[PDB]
Amino acid sequence: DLDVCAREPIHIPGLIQPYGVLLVIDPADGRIVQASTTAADLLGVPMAALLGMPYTQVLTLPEAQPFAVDDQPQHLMHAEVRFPQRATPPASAWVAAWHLYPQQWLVEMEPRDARLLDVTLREAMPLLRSVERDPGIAEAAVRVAKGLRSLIGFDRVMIYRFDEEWNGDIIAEARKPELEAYLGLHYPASDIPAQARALYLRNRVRQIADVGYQPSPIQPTVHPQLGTPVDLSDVSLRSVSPVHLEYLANMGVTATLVASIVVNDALWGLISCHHYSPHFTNHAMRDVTDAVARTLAGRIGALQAVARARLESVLLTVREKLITDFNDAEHMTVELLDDMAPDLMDVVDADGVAIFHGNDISRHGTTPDVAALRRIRDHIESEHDAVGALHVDAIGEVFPELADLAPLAAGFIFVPLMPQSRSALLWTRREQIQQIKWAENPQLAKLEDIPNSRLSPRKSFDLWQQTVRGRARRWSPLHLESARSLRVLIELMERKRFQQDFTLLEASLSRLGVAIIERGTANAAHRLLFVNTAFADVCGSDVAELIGRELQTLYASDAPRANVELLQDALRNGRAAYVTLPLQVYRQFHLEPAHWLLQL
Ligand SMILES: */C=C\C1=C(C)C(=O)N/C1=C\C1=NC(=C\c2[nH]c(/C=C3/NC(=O)C(C=C)=C3C)c(C)c2CCC(=O)O)/C(CCC(=O)O)=C1C
Repeated sequence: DLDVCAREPIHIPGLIQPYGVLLVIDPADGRIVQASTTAADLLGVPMAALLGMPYTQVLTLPEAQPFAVDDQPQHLMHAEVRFPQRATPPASAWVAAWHLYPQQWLVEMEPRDARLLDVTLREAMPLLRSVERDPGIAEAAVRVAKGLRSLIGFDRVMIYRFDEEWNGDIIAEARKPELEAYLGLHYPASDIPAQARALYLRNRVRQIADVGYQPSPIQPTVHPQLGTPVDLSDVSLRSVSPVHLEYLANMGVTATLVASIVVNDALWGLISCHHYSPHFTNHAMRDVTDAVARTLAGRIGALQAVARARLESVLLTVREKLITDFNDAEHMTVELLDDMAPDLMDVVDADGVAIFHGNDISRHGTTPDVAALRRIRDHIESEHDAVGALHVDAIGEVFPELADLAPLAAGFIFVPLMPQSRSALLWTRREQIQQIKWAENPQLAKLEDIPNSRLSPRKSFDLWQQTVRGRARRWSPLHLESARSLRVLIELMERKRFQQDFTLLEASLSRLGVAIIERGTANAAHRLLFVNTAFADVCGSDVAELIGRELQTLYASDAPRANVELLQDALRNGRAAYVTLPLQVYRQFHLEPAHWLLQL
């Protein structure tokens, strides 16, 4: 309640959802040791008589049987269950699922079907086949929400995406026109506790048939000879926290079906179905919903793989241009930087870029004012894994003097392009509040609170807005690396500008393994000043991906060693080392001396 519920043990509630029946069985004699209150009317045997009876006397299993487990628990899927002690058979056919653990057996039973018609895999396959051919995550998510709304009959279907902090974003939505649109709403991580999140990942599909259900207590409560509560981590009939029930009741929601979106074994988000009237989702439709979630997750991870590859090639194109369009000599490395500005932003997913050249500042995306850009660099200057670049995700938390610049520079990446020079580069990101899709849902601004409520979508949207205030989406170590490797390449080219300029590079490029190595002037390290195509072919990396790299980064192969110190003493003094060692494959390293001429 209020705060303590963040660490509520929602897996041992001692209650179940009354639409089904649960039994706890002793795996050696088959005696029922514990049972839900709903077991007495279903099996037709009084609760007192039932507790201490073998399951074979009260229920019949024509299909799969329970078997003793030793190591990993086994879970038998839902199959036909009959009741021999009933005076009359039940109105609906019942189905049973087994959760077999080494010392305990759990049998959860529910009706085979709803008062609705069953949707099969065959009816779902066009949706599945379509989701697989969708061009974007947004298209795929919208298609699912609409699809799952038609297949299963839900009033609302929403797609959530979790951020790194586990905050939720309603990226897609499908609903009855009359319903309030929550698309574009974000909620804080605290709204779904870590155990709730863990169970959704574990369960795959989780339902709430009737929010206003009368909880069915597990009786006797604690195991008669072990004294432990029933762990319902795998039981789908598991009761829901009275906090969540209060949330849904305020909303008018009477049923929910939540399915996991698991991308690369991790929880990416969820599919949440909300009904405004009771809705039992049978085992067959739950299996279909599961198959729909797997397909959407499959597509996301595919579109996320294509996206990485796209970015990697864009990054390599800006590196290729930085080396080739610098060799013009009479063209500033800050001038072509201004032309590349949209690609510069893409490489680190920046909302804007500011190119510094003394007092001259050139803004490109969504960046603060020139006076605010001056303030940022000037405050950084006065302050004077391993990346040679300053970055922040919340400007006011690190530099409270610049706190008022959080709307357009909540997060930034600062790289001085020569610390000797007043030339630099500032990538910016706006605060998370700025990114709210008001356009995609004009009703969001107009979204009002539930009066008399302790919990609501309005309260949750406010809480999130409060938590992410003055903070940008965090910079990935990937995006962080790209910026340091750009600063390395820019400064290397800016050092190449005044350190022995020659036509020898053009003569070395023409001929066939060949690379020029800069000494580095007793600091940072010895880098690849220039490289040839054959050198990149033997290495495996690209000509622009290899220029700027370290000499130690070449033989990133740990296995050789032996020498290393013999190569380092020729680097630390400026002499020659004709020692052969492998790279990424065994090749000969022929170093010859300000700059070294290496070939392999
Ligand atoms: C003490 C912790 C909790 C607070 C605070 C609270 O508000 N709920 C808490 C506990 C649980 N939440 C669970 C699931 C859940 N909650 C939400 C919250 C929302 N924020 C929004 O803006 C909206 C809608 C616009 C909602 C619905 C959400 C999205 C979820 C995921 C499930 C769903 O979408 O229906 C749970 C798990 C309950 C269970 O047993 O299934 C707990 C315990």
